[PDB]
Amino acid sequence: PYTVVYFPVRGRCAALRMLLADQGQSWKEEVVTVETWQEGSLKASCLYGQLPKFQDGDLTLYQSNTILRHLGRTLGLYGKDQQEAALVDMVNDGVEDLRCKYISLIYTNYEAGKDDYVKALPGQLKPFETLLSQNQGGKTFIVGDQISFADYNLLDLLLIHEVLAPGCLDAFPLLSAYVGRLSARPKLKAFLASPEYVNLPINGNGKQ
Amino acid sequence: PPYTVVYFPVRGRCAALRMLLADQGQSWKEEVVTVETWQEGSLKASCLYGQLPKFQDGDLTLYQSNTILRHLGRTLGLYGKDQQEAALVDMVNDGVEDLRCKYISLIYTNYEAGKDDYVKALPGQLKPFETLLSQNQGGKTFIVGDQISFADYNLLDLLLIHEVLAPGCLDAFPLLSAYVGRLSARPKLKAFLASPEYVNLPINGNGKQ
Ligand SMILES: N[C@@H](CCC(=O)N[C@@H](CS)C(=O)NCC(=O)O)C(=O)O
Ligand SMILES: N[C@@H](CCC(=O)N[C@@H](CS)C(=O)NCC(=O)O)C(=O)O
Ligand SMILES: O=[N+]([O-])c1ccc(SCCCCCCO)c2nonc12
Ligand SMILES: O=[N+]([O-])c1ccc(SCCCCCCO)c2nonc12
Repeated sequence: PYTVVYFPVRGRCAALRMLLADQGQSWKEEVVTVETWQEGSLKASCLYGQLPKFQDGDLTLYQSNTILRHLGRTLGLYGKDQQEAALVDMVNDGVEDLRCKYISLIYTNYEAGKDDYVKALPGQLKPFETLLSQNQGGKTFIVGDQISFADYNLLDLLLIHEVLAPGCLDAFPLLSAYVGRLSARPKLKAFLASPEYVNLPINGNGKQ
Repeated sequence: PPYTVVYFPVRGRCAALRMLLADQGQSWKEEVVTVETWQEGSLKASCLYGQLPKFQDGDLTLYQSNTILRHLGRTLGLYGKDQQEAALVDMVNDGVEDLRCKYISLIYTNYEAGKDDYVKALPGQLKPFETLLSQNQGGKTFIVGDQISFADYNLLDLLLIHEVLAPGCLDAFPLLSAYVGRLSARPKLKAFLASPEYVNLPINGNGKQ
């Protein structure tokens, strides 16, 4: 039914994989090594010359957030109504903004930039704590009282930041509890513990 | 009006959503924030991610330019005819966003030193949208399907600002060129694009374009 085409890294597929696993969906992983990519043929066929590429039957998609939104739309993980859908997008766009900064650090400026990045991190995380505080005291999900694709993306963002800056959630009780709660969902817990996840590096350059 | 746009006195990340509203004949209010007012700090501190645009739809307050686009897309029926088309609309918009981020980085962080390399790389960055047009009714309608979507307005803005940056950049892309001409000629949009409301704002906030 579903196929994920990507490099052997967590990266921009981590959240959509968590979503699929937690939702009890089956999918095929099509692994593309850097050597295979460097040949050029698959890259030339990709819409924006990049991975992930995703297949849902005869539908082929590119763009990690398009894949998330598609799964959210088709699986009912996109809020209860239009108002919640907009809030879901607002969270996801915020997650994407911080992910872009994280990626820039990892791949272009790790040694020289890490200190300033970590110093700035609390101010980058506080909006998500605020979002939780304004939704049922943070006891459920990031938007409303059902899970959305933005929860999986935010969860991944938080997990990778815990590796980059251990203790970065200690000042944020709602985010800390939210990470624990979501990570304990049975199917997700099983996936996060699986070698499929654990034995992939977070990024492609050995930095985290 | 039920809609309010809160932004700096520039086109920037509100240009597409304004084009959308104008072309759809929807009324809205502009609340202008000067750099002076912004530097005071109170509005900024109240913004979810410390940034503008801020958007109000009745008592619904939104941040994030693409969130605003998607919201208006949903509520005004500019988000495809079915679930498959909606995904394709997202795929276009995400591509537009990726290039817009590169454009913004050039404008604000590296204009003089980076422009030549950027313009050299531009055809490769525009080609995917030409490809999308070529695979949809010979490029004679919209970017996805046979009705306009929020992605059309965002793509259109992206193309317009790149024509200012790199005049003639669409000479290599007949479908994109015709597409810009066609959408820009839509009566309400044409009127808006010619109006002081649009013309008298700079594209960006630093005087570069
Ligand atoms: N906006 C894209 C970015 C994807 C991207 O940056 N792809 C990287 C891997 S995560 C890639 O394919 N790099 C190989 C290349 O550019 O040649 C998304 O969200 O999917
Ligand atoms: N991801 C945001 C980016 C918004 C953004 O970069 N805002 C700029 C203006 S376009 C800003 O508010 N800068 C002022 C500041 O950061 O203090 C969006 O798409 O709305
Ligand atoms: O999000 N990324 O920028 C990103 C994700 C995953 C990877 S894994 C390896 C991909 C292949 C290398 C790039 C093409 O020679 C990245 N390598 O460089 N940037 C990467
Ligand atoms: O998309 N942008 O990076 C962007 C948009 C609009 C503007 S307009 C002026 C905003 C005020 C900047 C704050 C100065 O203390 C930008 N100025 O710097 N980056 C800007």
